[PDB]
Amino acid sequence: HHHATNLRGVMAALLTPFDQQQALDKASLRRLVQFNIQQGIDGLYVGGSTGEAFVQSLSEREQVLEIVAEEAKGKIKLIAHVGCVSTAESQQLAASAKRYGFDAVSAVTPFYYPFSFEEHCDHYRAIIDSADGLPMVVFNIPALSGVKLTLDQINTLVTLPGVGALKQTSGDLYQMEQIRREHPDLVLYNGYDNIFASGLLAGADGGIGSTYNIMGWRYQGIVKALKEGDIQTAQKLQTECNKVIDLLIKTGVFRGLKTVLHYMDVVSVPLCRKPFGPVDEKYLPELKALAQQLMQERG
Amino acid sequence: HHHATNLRGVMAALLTPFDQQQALDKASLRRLVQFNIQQGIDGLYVGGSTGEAFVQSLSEREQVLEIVAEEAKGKIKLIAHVGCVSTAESQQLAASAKRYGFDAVSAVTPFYYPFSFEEHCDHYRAIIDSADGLPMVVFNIPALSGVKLTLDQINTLVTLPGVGALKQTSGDLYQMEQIRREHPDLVLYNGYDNIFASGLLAGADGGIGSTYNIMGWRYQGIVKALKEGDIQTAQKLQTECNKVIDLLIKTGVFRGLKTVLHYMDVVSVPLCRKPFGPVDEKYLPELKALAQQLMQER
Amino acid sequence: HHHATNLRGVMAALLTPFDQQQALDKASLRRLVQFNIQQGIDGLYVGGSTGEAFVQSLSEREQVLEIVAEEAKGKIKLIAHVGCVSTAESQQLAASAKRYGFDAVSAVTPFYYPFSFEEHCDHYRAIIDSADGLPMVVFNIPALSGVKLTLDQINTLVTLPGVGALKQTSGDLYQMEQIRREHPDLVLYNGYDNIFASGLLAGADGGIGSTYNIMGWRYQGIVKALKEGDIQTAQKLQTECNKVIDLLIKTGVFRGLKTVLHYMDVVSVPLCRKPFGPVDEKYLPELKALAQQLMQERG
Amino acid sequence: HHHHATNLRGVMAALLTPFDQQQALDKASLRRLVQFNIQQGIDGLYVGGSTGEAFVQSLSEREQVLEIVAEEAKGKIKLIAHVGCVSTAESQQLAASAKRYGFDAVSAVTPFYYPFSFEEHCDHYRAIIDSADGLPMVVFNIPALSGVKLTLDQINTLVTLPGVGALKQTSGDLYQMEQIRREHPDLVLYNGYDNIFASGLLAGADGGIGSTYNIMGWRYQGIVKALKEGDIQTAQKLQTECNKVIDLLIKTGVFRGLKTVLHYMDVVSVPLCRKPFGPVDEKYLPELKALAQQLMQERG
Ligand code: NA
Repeated sequence: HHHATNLRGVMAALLTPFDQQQALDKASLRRLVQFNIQQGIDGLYVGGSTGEAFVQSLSEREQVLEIVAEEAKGKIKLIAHVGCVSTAESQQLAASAKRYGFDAVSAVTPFYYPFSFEEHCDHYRAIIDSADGLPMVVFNIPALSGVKLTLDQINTLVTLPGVGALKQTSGDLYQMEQIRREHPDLVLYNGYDNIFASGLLAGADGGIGSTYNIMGWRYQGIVKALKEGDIQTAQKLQTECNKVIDLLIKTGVFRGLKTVLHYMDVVSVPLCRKPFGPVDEKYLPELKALAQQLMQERG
Repeated sequence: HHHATNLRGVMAALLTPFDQQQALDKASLRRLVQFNIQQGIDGLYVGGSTGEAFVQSLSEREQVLEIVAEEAKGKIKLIAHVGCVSTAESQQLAASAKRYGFDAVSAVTPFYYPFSFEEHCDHYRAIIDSADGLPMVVFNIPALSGVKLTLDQINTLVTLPGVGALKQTSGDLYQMEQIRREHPDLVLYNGYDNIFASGLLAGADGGIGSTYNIMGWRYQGIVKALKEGDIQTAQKLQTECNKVIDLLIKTGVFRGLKTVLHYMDVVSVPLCRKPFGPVDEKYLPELKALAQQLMQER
Repeated sequence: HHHATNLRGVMAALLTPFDQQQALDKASLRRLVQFNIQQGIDGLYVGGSTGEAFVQSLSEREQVLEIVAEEAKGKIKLIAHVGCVSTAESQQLAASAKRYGFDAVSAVTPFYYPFSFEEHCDHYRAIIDSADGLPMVVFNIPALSGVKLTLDQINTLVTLPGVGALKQTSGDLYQMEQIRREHPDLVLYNGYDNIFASGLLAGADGGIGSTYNIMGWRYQGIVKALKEGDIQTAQKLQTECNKVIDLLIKTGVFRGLKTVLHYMDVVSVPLCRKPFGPVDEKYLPELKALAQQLMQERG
Repeated sequence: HHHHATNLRGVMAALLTPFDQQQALDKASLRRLVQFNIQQGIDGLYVGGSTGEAFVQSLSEREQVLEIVAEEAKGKIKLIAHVGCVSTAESQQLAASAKRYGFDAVSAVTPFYYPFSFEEHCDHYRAIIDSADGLPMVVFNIPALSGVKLTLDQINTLVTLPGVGALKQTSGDLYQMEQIRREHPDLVLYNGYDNIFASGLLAGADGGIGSTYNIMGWRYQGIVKALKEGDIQTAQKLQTECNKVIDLLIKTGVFRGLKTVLHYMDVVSVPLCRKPFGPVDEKYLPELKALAQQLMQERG
């Protein structure tokens, strides 16, 4: 796990902007990439859950990977989420990620159909081979995937040849500590933004998160505060993050984030893809106020 | 609901054969369609959960819909499962099902991302529009979808304009009865094969199932027995179906089914798509013996 | 199992009447026992889930067992639910059931604290020892107990020396069929009233149910109709039972039943014990109308 | 009411109830365990809780235990009586008894088994509060065992009932932990899962109630201090040592493993839980004895 240590840090789970006809909005994607770099983010996690991967075609997901690499390769770290239910499809996205010069690939535990643990392990093996050298970030998100891995099973996955990190989207901070205890050198990303400070204390050494797109500097502020033993500042920043998260949960998180970014002059049209609907108009005053607040706070 | 009455019956959830390279095996697909037609199956449900929809592209799903319509249109009923997480993707497949002359379309409640009930309704409304006259079969499968609709929510969905049926893959036979009581004319498909008899008694007036591919006549036999008041034959047949289902659950259902069909000379290569693995070789004798038993029985 | 064949039938899960002071109402208990007998019920299952076992003391449960045996021993079948979380408490009730001349005992899988399967097995063995020759009815109710028995585990429990039946309060009618297939002679009570007809069809040979207190003849009617191949009449009866169950679920089932029984001049005070509250007054007209309908139907 | 109950803040051991081989109460070992806890420097004891095997005891047994603990500890450390039963009337009896014995507060688990409406839960707590005759109520939320899943809104209503001065939050949802602190700045908020104690405090907990505090309470104390002084590394090291122990205890069964460690520490005569809990698998006894030896050495 030592080789992949340059993957440690705070990485935004990049949103995929759409135009009014729900096609990819390439100009807004480019601006959002640049907006994240200018915030001082360590990297981008592209085509993930937050990226609305599972309502895009492989072709569209590739177009997005290619554009992000064009804008950001060499400036920040780049992780391509290549995960599909199909292994073969995941491998195609892995090969493309390699071609575009990504630093690493990532795959959600394949979902919908129940698979045996061995079948999961072979899935990751195959994607790792297609990534042809790019390390794998295993992506565990039980609340959405329906896949319920034991600690022993997680231990096996994260020690597969070519695995360099775990994106742990789980609120179980006992397990977060257990994972850190077993794997002292493992890059371990906290996946739920609303427990970030507590996840770091448990053992996570960074994070990948949707809300980083609009306030990534706060999460970097929590990392700094904890490393300096400034517990009060860490808690205060986490409380501010959670105030925002409360609102985003009310509005719908991806579309709420897109709407803030629209008022921040980044995203032209803040729609998610159907069957996601639009933000309820009653929330616009609150979201506008948040965009104003954050713009004044700055990166 | 009354207008869609012609959709009532016992429809097999068609498996999608693949070749050794995991591409679509079009020859085996054609054989399976005809194999089903010969069993006296009322129709086919194509590109569903059982058809491994969610490890195929839209193009692959379209190729399958087209071939099945070539083989079966006019002979039996054809339902196209067009469901995707994306609404726009589902609409493309609905349009394609319309072009190929399917009798109906169907969509699973979109999964993975949580969607509000209103969002689910709009999803079905959009797919219905794109189906341009083909009635919609709402597909409820909470165990896999993660979508847990209330009875009131189900009632709203199945009364949207253009909805002609519910595929109810739920083991809750109280809810099955409540649906039937609220919608006396609704075509109501029992989705779990291992409770088919109890499902019909509860209110289903037909079924859609994976195991119908190898023993569909047994389920038609349950419908017949229950209509005749012959409880003991119905129970005997269900018990027999469940003996097979016990085995298929051990082997893995889709791949075990394909393996039985392989031993019946229908499916050339009995593989599911990765990340599904192969059948454990220890089960092959049992699957071979089952193939023999069923061909003899037919 | 073949020796317990005399336990086969449609048994009301007897409600435990209380007064406005929350005390046992022993006069209403006797009256309810006689009411069940007069309606032609096959037997009673006493101090169960429906009997509000888990808000009574062992002494109270014993007093209720004693009175039911006085009122009904030798006239109908009597099953004592002796189950508690504690094995020793369960054993005291089992010994008392034996003393009062019950025909069998029953125990819910002990709940709240997680116990190993072996611990559940030993629990049933100890209670069976104390029952001193009364057969055990294993009581599986996963929705409330939180105990999630596999088919293999159920097979082991129901083949313990001294088990003569399973009360299966589960909506999984594949499992119901599987149990019947594995145990051809086992007395198998359907526990969810709203799927009774379907449960019999899957392989149950009787039932234990709360609603049998007000309309047990309907469930008897379903068993008869299915035996005679009159599917239509079995369905019609199940539908009428479910119309009633819909209402009872709206009002609260045990208190709704007690309220119907109050309007039938059987139960003096239709209260359950705290923390159960009273029936919402808005529902009283429907429950009175239901009582009047059922009195008209039974004659 | 929250500000009033500030004196209840701290690290409180969830007291085990010792039994003998005939499954009777072991009152001598109970007194020993109380005195053992006081000698460790625990802030207080939570008596007759989930850890205390409340739900396999009678009301009389539970009262006997409450009375003895008060005799041994009243005035020396804080005393919280867990009086919760499924039955409201039963819980009230225990509440009245806790008041007679001079406990500092009562507590009740959300009543379980039978589904109750939120209004019914509220009335249950109101009734017990009335019977506590002035003792603050500590609401006890443990969704994993109770099956009661309260919304945040519902929790906010419960913790602001007249008479409520604390929440024992046995939940691993540290977003909810933070939300509760944000809504109720003065609420006494006990972290309930020992294996996330440090992270729970960071999220907003201001103390805890825990089973493992019986054998290594000083570590949890040490975590509170380390965090207060901005020493993250010691807090993490302490939590890690705690989780190494908790790993073992989960393997062995937690209550019986803790009792077995206490038996090897010469505190508890017979390390049995009540049936249907079985004994510790004998293959684990070497590990539990070694653990006891380690902790004795660590505490001197
Ligand atoms: Na209707």
